[PDB]
Amino acid sequence: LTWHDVLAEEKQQPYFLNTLQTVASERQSGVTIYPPQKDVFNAFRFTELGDVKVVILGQDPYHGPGQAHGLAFSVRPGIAIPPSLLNMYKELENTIPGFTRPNHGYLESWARQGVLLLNTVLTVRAGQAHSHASLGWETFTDKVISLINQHREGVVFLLWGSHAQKKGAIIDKQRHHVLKAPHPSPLSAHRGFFGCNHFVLANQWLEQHGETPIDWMPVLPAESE
Repeated sequence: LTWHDVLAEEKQQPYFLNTLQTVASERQSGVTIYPPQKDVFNAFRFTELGDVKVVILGQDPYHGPGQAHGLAFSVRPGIAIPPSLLNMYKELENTIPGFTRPNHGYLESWARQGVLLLNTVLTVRAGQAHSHASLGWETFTDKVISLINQHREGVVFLLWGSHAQKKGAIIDKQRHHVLKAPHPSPLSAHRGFFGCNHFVLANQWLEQHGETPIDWMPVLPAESE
């Protein structure tokens, strides 16, 4: 089963298609929407349903130019690393042996290892956090989490912040592995994100069940001649 297999019906529902209509309208009404339409579903492009190993929930896409490109917490090459991602990198440096501060914030290489970087809201108006929160995206990502819970086995969920925690509140804690911490945002990171030991902990779960660990040092696409 692929994502389209299990979401094809869901994507024919009016809530979902009305959501896309609204986005498509706002893009043509003098408002910039992030990320670009071709990137909205990049988390699904880069880690297929059967490849999901670790799910990390974000909430809103980043709302500045060059930041959002369809992966929770990630930014494009050449963009400054946002404070939430810098705090994640700090926890990584304090816990993953050999890890050092990346010089970029691009996390595609996580996604390609089975890390589903899923924002619960998949678009946003430029400069206006949460501006599409009351469209249909939360409904859609509810269904996505529900399908991973049902169709997959042994997934680690990293739930950061009250919003993400609620969002995954009914995941099967037997068949899957749920880890909670406050959010890596500067407003909450010292309240429990630091010391959470989620990157190591996820890897040990994976290893325990015979799966390979995530290489958490993210890498940029290379150059060709």
